[PDB]
Amino acid sequence: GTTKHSKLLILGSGPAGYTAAVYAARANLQPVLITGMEKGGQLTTTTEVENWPGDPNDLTGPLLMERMHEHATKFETEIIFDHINKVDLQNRPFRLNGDNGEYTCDALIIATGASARYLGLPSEEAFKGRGVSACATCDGFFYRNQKVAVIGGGNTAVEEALYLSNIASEVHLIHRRDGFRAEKILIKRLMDKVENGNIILHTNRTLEEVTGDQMGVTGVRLRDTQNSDNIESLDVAGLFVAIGHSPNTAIFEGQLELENGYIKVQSGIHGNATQTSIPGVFAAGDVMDHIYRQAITSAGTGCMAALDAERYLDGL
Amino acid sequence: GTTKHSKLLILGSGPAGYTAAVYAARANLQPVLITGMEKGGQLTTTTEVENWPGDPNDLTGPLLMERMHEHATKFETEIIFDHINKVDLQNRPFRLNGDNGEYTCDALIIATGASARYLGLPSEEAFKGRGVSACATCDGFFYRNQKVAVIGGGNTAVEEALYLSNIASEVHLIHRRDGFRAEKILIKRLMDKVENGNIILHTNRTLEEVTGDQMGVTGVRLRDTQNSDNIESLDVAGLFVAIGHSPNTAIFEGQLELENGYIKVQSGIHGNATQTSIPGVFAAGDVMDHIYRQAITSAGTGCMAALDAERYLDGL
Ligand SMILES: Cc1cc2nc3c(=O)[nH]c(=O)nc-3n(C[C@H](O)[C@H](O)[C@H](O)COP(=O)(O)OP(=O)(O)OC[C@H]3O[C@@H](n4cnc5c(N)ncnc54)[C@H](O)[C@@H]3O)c2cc1C
Ligand SMILES: Cc1cc2nc3c(=O)[nH]c(=O)nc-3n(C[C@H](O)[C@H](O)[C@H](O)COP(=O)(O)OP(=O)(O)OC[C@H]3O[C@@H](n4cnc5c(N)ncnc54)[C@H](O)[C@@H]3O)c2cc1C
Repeated sequence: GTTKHSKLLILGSGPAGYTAAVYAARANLQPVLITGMEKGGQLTTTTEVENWPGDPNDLTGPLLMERMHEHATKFETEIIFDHINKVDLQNRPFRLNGDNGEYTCDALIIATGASARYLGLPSEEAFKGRGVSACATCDGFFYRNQKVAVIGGGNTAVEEALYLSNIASEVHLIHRRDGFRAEKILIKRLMDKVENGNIILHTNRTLEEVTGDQMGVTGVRLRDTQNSDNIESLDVAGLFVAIGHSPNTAIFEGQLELENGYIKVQSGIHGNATQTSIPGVFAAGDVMDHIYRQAITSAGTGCMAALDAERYLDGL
Repeated sequence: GTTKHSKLLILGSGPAGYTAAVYAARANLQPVLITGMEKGGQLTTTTEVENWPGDPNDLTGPLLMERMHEHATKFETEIIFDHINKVDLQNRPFRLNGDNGEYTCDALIIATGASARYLGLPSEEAFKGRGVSACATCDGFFYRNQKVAVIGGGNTAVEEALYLSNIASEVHLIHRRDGFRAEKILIKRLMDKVENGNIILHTNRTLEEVTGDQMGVTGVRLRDTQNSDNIESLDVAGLFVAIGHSPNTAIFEGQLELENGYIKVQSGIHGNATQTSIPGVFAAGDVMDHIYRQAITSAGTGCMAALDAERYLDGL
């Protein structure tokens, strides 16, 4: 059973992980990065990306990540194809257990992500990348002035609808319940846009199927009500599934301070912003950000973690 | 005298400004961006950039910014060539005074930057981009295993030397004073690396000239001591000028909360992180970051500001 030790170990091969790698590599820290199951993170599950600063045209999640990876390898970053299933961050050096073996480190950067949960329907699965999306901020502008649907029943859903109501010509919010479980402000604003605006509520409804053509989503089928099989079809260009995300932090339960599954970082404006509750352990990307959730913000925090780790490893 | 009004106004055409523009543009906020004197920010004053995530090869500050600008224009961002010389953020809408006219806005994003101050020497000026640099994190790896010099006498200088001492084969810290005015920890660590390490102190010295060849810096000339013209030449591959930066915040004095010239933002992990002391005014990039100072971090905060402004303008 192998036990490998590196000064700096990075977890995750998405934007956050790779950027942390290039900054640590160009800092001469000889970083080791564990890719995780999904090599490339969430971006590999997407098509066109037109909000990455500097790439106005022809970019895709896969292409961006391929470039990220190449950049990381150019600086001799040691890429290990594994996935951590257990850790002990209460002892030095830190110990992480994977499938290919165990790893130890003096400084750790967690960039494991927080992927979105979907409905699990076959039709929905068929339209992913071609109409079905999980991030309004990412694909919303594609549906500028077109009818759009958002399905969910909490803050995440209402937030998506609110953000889409200034971009789409219409926003159809769908939920199985009669009401939405979101914070009072969002509910008031949502109702303002409903009472006299861009939003059309579809409560007590279940998404039976996502329909469309060779180009993308063209409709969505809803049913249910109350003791009646009342069905209604909606013409829609896009479906934003907003039922929630799953921060990859199970392995960290009882080890780090978490907030709704997210790793809590020091944040602030005085340095050591990616620091977790444990001196020497840092977090970047989605796993520690539930507000912006962008590749650029993820790469920014990835950069910060590498620099924080550097200063930490240098006793500063 | 013209008074133009836009829902959202962005100040600065560096990474932070442009990224904020693409995120606001793709948010359908129809942003107006005032470029400032230096169109493109600090990156235009540089050559090779190999720490921008996704661009392992052939990138330059100018090329990155040209791409940033094109991305911003692709989404119909209104670019105005001006520079703000006065503002009033205590009234709504906000009022900013330029040279081409006055501007008003419902939400403002400040991404004015914080450029580095140099020594002002003719030789130094001659070697900028070819040996003389102002950011270790940016150009340090270029001098991996080579002799390097850093000139300054405070935290910024010592920090640069410390960061370079794990990358360069030698680090020559130069200052006109006998000691360094930095925080105790940095001084202890600096002395550890001096007593038994990578750093060679050159106190009570003045940089008389930066010398080099068609490829770059090859040396640096020092003089002074104490009542004696004692001169000493040093073979060095790079000179990092670390005497300080100048946050472009004069116009904001008495208007916003500042910290050593930097605009204080709310920060945190619960959203509205780029918010300044004034509801509706946001800051991104160098002007609000004196720790990382990277294009990627600047673009990240630029992204956040646009999203914070969006949520603000939407009454959330
Ligand atoms: C539909 C959709 C489209 C998108 N397109 C865009 C877009 O246009 N623009 C944009 O800015 N963003 C886009 N995103 C990406 C998104 O913004 C993410 O927030 C971003 O990828 C997060 O980066 P990350 O590095 O933090 O995490 P992730 O990309 O999620 O990567 C996490 C990495 O860590 C690994 N990992 C997980 N658990 C472990 C473990 N235990 N051990 C080791 N490794 C582990 C994973 O395998 C993976 O490599 C899109 C997202 C969605 C939902
Ligand atoms: C020697 C050197 C080399 C560099 N190369 C790299 C590199 O390889 N990698 C990297 O990550 N970073 C590099 N940088 C850039 C640096 O990291 C900066 O921190 C980055 O450019 C900051 O982005 P910004 O958008 O906040 O500000 P800036 O780029 O400084 O831009 C500020 C903008 O706002 C404008 N402005 C200022 N005042 C006003 C006003 N009153 N009204 C209107 N507009 C105004 C300016 O004209 C300018 O357009 C380098 C820096 C230096 C010192």
